[PDB]
Amino acid sequence: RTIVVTTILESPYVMYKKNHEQLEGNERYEGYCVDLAYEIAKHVRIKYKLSIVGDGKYGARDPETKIWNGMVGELVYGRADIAVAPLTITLVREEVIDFSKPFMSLGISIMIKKGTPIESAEDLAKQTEIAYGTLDSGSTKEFFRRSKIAVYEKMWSYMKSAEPSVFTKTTADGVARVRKSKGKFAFLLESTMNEYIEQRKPCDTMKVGGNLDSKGYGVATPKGSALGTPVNLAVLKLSEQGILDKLKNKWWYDKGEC
Ligand SMILES: N[C@@H](CCC(=O)O)C(=O)O
Ligand SMILES: [Zn+2]
Repeated sequence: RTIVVTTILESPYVMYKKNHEQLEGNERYEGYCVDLAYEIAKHVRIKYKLSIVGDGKYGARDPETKIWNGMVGELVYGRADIAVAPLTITLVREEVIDFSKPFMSLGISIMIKKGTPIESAEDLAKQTEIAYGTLDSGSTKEFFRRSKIAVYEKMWSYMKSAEPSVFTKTTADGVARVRKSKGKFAFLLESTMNEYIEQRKPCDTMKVGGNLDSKGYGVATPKGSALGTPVNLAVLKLSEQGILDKLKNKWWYDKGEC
């Protein structure tokens, strides 16, 4: 009866509450997706348990083993019933799991340490003094790997062979690297994460230029799952009732600091 909700520790979607070590189950976490899961469960009328994905990855298929990892994998192999996280709706994922309509709209963006002489993707691509990377094994890395647009093809060419590696295991590592590189490192991440970090102390980063693409995050369920329909309708109702807007403001700006 209790459905398993796989998710990921990514701020401000899912974070450990101040005194998580003193708590258990769902009470250990807080964040946009923790609230979203609560609201969805309320409309779908289900009991659930949040589960942080073991490998801490979003989801990608190994070209060799063909095995899916991350949250996508938890769904594909039946270990999770639903995924409530900033999981990007992509073609390859849509082929193996189901997605609700978007609960958040975003695009790939550029994060720089304030003062960095960069204003666009073209600016990064035409130079090598400033290094740049992305989260490893996510939709952003795939974007550059698959792009047929000149400027992005140039960027992938650089990152693909960059040494040391410019692909971080977590968004947090990417941000830390930007903050510690004195402006010699820029990070490619989704606007949502970018906008959030920009509102947090030391307030030393900022999003520059427009987004590289336009897409969205969706709540995922195993392909053909009976929860897909109810979850989709729940997402649309939350959207139309302004709750998604309320949650975004709550976790991004109301708790602003810059
Ligand atoms: N939202 C992305 C992860 C973040 C990123 O790749 O920038 C995904 O679902 O893979
Ligand atoms: Zn702790």
